[PDB]
Amino acid sequence: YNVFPRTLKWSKMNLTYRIVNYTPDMTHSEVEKAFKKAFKVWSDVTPLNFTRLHDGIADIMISFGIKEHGDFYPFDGPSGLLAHAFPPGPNYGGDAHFDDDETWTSSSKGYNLFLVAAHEFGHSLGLDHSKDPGALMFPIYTYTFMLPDDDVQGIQSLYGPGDE
Ligand SMILES: O=C(NO)C1(CS(=O)(=O)c2ccc(Oc3ccc(Cl)cc3)cc2)CCOCC1
Ligand SMILES: [Ca+2]
Ligand SMILES: [Zn+2]
Ligand SMILES: [Zn+2]
Repeated sequence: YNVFPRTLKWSKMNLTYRIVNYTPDMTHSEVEKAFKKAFKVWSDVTPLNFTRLHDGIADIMISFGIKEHGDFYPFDGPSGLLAHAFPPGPNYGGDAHFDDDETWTSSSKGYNLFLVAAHEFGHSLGLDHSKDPGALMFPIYTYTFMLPDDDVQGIQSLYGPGDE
């Protein structure tokens, strides 16, 4: 027999992600690089491994949309909500949605995709918001990068340190 896990977390170390569509604001490669770096933030401190899928069903489906986009959490246009992600689980579990009414960038202008993605992926992996103002999982955007200790402690509580 098996009882459900004590916390929402993936039961495997190898996860896949798929970039369903792209934002008008950046090139495909910029977006792909931002997401790759965002995942590396977490794989670097755990035994987690991320492989990108070009199509099909991935553990973490990533998309850009506006207003009502297929869930109970519609976006709100410019500003306000920037993005949201679902904790580990079936179907939409792990999925991360970014508001395409925001101006996404690979620099300090608008909202840096790498930073917001890194925070959202924390959610996709099982982390909720932290109270520590210096944590990546703090619910308010700040532009900067080294994963704060609070986040390291949180993700390792779920998956372990991996090598080192
Ligand atoms: O946190 C969020 N999504 O994860 C919500 C806030 S949000 O959309 O403004 C948002 C999303 C991502 C953010 O990313 C960062 C958080 C901390 C830092 Cl250093 C950098 C980036 C910061 C703020 C949206 C959904 O409801 C809960 C709050
Ligand atoms: Ca918005
Ligand atoms: Zn959504
Ligand atoms: Zn958040």
